[PDB]
Amino acid sequence: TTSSALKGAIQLGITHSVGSLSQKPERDVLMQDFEVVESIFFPSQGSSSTPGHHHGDFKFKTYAPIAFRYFREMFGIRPDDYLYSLCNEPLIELSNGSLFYVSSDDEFIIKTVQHKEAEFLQTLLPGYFMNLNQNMRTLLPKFYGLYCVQADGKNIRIVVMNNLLPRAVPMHLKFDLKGSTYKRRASPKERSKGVPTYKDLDFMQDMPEGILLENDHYTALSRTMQRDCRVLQSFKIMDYSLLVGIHILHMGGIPAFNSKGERLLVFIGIIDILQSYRSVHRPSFYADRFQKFMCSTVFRKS
Amino acid sequence: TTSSALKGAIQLGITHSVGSLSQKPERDVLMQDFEVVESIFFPSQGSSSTPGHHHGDFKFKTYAPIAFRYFREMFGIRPDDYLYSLCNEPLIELSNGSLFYVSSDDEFIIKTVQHKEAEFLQTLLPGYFMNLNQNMRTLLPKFYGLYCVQADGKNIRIVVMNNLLPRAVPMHLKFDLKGSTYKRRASPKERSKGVPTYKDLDFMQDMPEGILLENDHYTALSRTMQRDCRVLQSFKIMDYSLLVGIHILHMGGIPAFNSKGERLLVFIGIIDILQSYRSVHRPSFYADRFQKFMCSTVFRKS
Ligand SMILES: Nc1ncnc2c1ncn2[C@@H]1O[C@H](COP(=O)(O)OP(=O)(O)NP(=O)(O)O)[C@@H](O)[C@H]1O
Ligand SMILES: Nc1ncnc2c1ncn2[C@@H]1O[C@H](COP(=O)(O)OP(=O)(O)NP(=O)(O)O)[C@@H](O)[C@H]1O
Ligand SMILES: [Mn+2]
Ligand SMILES: [Mn+2]
Ligand SMILES: [Mn+2]
Ligand SMILES: [Mn+2]
Repeated sequence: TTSSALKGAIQLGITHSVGSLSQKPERDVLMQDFEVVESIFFPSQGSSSTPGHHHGDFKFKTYAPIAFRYFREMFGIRPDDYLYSLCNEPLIELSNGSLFYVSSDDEFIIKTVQHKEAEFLQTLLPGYFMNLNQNMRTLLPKFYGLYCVQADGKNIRIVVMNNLLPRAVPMHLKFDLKGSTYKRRASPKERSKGVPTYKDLDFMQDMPEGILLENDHYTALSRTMQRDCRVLQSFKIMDYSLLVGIHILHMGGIPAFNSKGERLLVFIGIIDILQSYRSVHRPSFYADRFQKFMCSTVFRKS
Repeated sequence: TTSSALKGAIQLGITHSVGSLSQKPERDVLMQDFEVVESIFFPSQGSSSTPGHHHGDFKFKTYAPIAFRYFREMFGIRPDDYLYSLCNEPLIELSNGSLFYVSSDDEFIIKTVQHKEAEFLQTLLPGYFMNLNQNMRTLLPKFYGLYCVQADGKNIRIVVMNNLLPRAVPMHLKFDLKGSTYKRRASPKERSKGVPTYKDLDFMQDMPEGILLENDHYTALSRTMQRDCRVLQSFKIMDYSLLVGIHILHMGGIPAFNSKGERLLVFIGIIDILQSYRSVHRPSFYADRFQKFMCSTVFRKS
């Protein structure tokens, strides 16, 4: 596998990409900043600029840098913290089209992306920025960066973002949910796992009484969802899932009560947000369903 | 004059336009919201919808409504306060291409606009929004609304915004400044006025020692300028002026000390921001000059 071959390009690349930035001084982000893409050549020899290596000659494309500085900033991600947990610490792979890696400290996920998807996102940024500065408590992904790598002719685009479910809290039940049902059962292979990543039906069978929620916690979530859904819909986006991580216990997550009655810290966040039909009311449709489901069935009041 | 003929269309129009909105419920603003433009027919009879009148049949175009709701909101402009001081209180005209009106309470200015200009601005919005949510203390105009009126075939576009120099503080000296000089003297006609609106040279002759500024006040202004200039520049914008209103005294404005030495509350804000070359470095040029001027010559430290 060209796996650890790539794992390198990333860590060498970012590190240079970000150290690069911390020279250039702070300045508000501008509509222009979004469309930019800065590339950097990595000779296996190494220039007096691009040095080190023994890995596999590649270019390292960095995307909309000033924006992702801004976003990190706004998501409170100190760069050395970023650079560190991300570049000086082996990226551990992951089974789940779409290859996921993880920070050695379970902080950060990396996805790859269909070039269609990167390009979409490039466009999304402004829309993101807006939401971000308005629903401070939105559920959408926290995109810390977008970058691409060149394996000879082959091109790999990737996005770095918040692992929603850090090891730090041991999650008991884990559902990926959609408000849909066809194939929405966790395949056999998946269920042979510790805490496995279930799905709509699994949740419907295994939990039909609900996730109970102290009135005012339900509310926030609900509106906050309905806001995200209104955004997402606006970009003709589909296939998004609410990833939920329930934790029975006997400080980052949401409080809840059980079918039985244990106190619960629950963790959630919408994902898989880059496939957009960029029919006319279809995305509108998939948003209301997601809503009515999560807000009526998955979570419920008192 | 079709003046008071127009003064009506505005006050009848907005009022309907805004009352209209306060039905539709709150929701975050979205990239789409900017491009929208809602029109409303005003028969001199009046529908059961558009009623009243005896003034002159017209349509009332409203621009990017949800954004200007959002902006007002963010500039802290309660609508009834808006609607009131603006619609239920005679708009007083003003001598100064470009017709200015004023709120009966000196809160709000109205300009007209070259359709080129409206169209530019329509595009600017996103860029505005960004700046706005980052330089909270920016100097750019506070655009409370954009609207247009139809006089038969004739079309009038207008923008409502913050009077920078309310009667509430009596301004002694008043300069419109640019960091340029050709014709930058206040014409004779102008000087025959109470406090008149001077200009670069007038300021250079009448005040050459400066406007003195307690270190940390100078700083903010300076960066805040340099931010605005970096925005403005990005939109290939030109002819903008820093409007200054100095007030000798013996709570909204800036503190300062004199050539002599009186305490001073100074009021400022960049204007005339809609003419953009939308040469290649020219706007960049006009920004640095504006900067170096206001920051070296017009204001200076200690
Ligand atoms: N931010 C995240 N935090 C934790 N786990 C994640 C995150 N993103 C993805 N995953 C895991 O990977 C699964 C989702 O992959 P997904 O993001 O839906 O990409 P995909 O490959 O397009 N799958 P599909 O829904 O068929 O399109 C989830 O069920 C999670 O368990
Ligand atoms: N927000 C404001 N507050 C107070 N006065 C204003 C404001 N905007 C404009 N004015 C007054 O009107 C003058 C500027 O008109 P301006 O906005 O420059 O439009 P213009 O008609 O394009 N003039 P020009 O600079 O030749 O293009 C200023 O010197 C002010 O005295
Ligand atoms: Mn998915
Ligand atoms: Mn997907
Ligand atoms: Mn001007
Ligand atoms: Mn002008």
